[PDB]
Amino acid sequence: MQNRRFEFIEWKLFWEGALNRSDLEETFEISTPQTSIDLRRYRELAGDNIEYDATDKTFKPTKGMKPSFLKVSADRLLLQLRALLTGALPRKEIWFREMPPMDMAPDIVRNVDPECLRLVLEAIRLKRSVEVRYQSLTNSRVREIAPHALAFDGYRWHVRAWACDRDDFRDFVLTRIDDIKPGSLANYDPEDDVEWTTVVTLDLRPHPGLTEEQALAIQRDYSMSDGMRKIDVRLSMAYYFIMRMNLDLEDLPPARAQLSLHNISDIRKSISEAKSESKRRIIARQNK
Amino acid sequence: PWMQNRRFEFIEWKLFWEGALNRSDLEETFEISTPQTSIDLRRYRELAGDNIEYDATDKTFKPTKGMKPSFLKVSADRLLLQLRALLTGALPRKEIWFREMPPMDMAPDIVRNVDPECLRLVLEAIRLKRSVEVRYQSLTNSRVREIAPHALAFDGYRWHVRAWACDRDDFRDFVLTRIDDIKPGSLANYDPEDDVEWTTVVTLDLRPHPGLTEEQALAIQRDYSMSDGMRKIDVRLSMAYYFIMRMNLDLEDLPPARAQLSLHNISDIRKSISEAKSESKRRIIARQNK
Repeated sequence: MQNRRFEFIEWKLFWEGALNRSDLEETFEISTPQTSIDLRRYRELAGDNIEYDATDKTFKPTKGMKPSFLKVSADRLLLQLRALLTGALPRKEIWFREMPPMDMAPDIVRNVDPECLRLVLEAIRLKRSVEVRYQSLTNSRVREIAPHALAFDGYRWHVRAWACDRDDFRDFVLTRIDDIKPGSLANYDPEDDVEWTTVVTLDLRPHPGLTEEQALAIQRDYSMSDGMRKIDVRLSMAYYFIMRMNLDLEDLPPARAQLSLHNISDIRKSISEAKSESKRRIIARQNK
Repeated sequence: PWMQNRRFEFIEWKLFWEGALNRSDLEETFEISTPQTSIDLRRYRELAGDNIEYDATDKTFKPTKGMKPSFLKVSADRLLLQLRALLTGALPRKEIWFREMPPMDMAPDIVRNVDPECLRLVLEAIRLKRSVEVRYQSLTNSRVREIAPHALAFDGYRWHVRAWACDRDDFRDFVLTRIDDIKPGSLANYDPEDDVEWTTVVTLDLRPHPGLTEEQALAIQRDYSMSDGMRKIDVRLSMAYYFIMRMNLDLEDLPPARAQLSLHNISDIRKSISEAKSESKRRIIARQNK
């Protein structure tokens, strides 16, 4: 608990440049005696990481500040702000005294039914089916499915499931389930979903039609080393990532793609192999 | 106490989302003694009724009838969003009340590796309303520049700073990862309220792409919770550009199944963008004459 108060001290010193005793009392429900104890024990242990400005009556970081308790990370903080903007993280867990002005891109899909999600979660947990009326892109029909995982593509949640009427694994968009009922026992093993369990590396590069000035900017945004960034992804998610990034669209102007997927052919081939390998495992299990 | 009410929402959350509650769940999650647990289970049954039963086999309490949360505002959207916060590491596992996590995954965030010192100087410039001179690789050239940050914006993939461009005499977005050198500047004479593209919110009128079949259109209407065949979403004009590009609503030759959506008022949004940009520049000039 006290170490958390020292990371807080250092968080205030690093990102906000100043610390009051009242910051600790208000954020951690500690007494002013305890606050004086923590600053002293902190000063004893971090040395001249902290200084007292008698003018502002605040504690300030020294020029030599080396965090000793706090692992400083911009990506963790920026990620933490997003959790606040979506309401997933309450304001009390964000240590800013003053929040920076900010916004994010609205999430469009929402309004998931709790009972739908409850029944889906029960089926996953119990390794059971559910009967669903599912609106696909090709038809509405009643189907029995056995959920095994949840996947978020960046916009929508889908359930990864055994399709009981097809003896294969497929994705079902949660918002496209229009009626849901508890089902029966499905005989399947999730280890047979080779498209789910296989991880592949995406080979992302600047779009070959970019100029050096364009290519240098793209390399910096996506932290490329040696002109590329490798990203491991499940084959099931690689599809969503490829389509979402329009890496399937070959005729796009260079400035909109920014990226190319150098190994897109192997990924497409691997998806086809995963579906075929899955079928072989399914049949071999059903025959045992 | 409000302390206890948090324990009753927890009871109801476990009964609802997991279908079972152990005695150890209250003791482990809230560090309470077995006597206190007996009080809480008793007062819950007294307030929620005997809508619950104890299974000696699983060592769990299970609901008997149909769950009627009285303390917990059940929300799937809150939970799934909370799961997203876990997958990104912004929320620790200890704050998620699942005993066993469902199997899950998400699309990787590619941008990362922001310099912490860069963000510190950016955050300081925003807070003190000062400029910083920055070396920025834009899409058109790399150059050293003075910028006066006023807000941060996340487009869905990358973080950018919305800033006064002290030289271009306009407000613009700067990709955080494209700032390669940064130094503290002075106080800049600018008003964040002059960035009418930041301050203007517009409603996007999103509809299914008209080339979808009815069956395709019905699925798209369901995925994006359209009402009356449309979806309205409020967005800043500055952010509307990124939203349009992210959703490919600018690309007319895309197959309907890849677009899924169309933006019915795209011309008006484009009009609204141009008027705000021109008016912002005019407002800038009235200050520049002072």
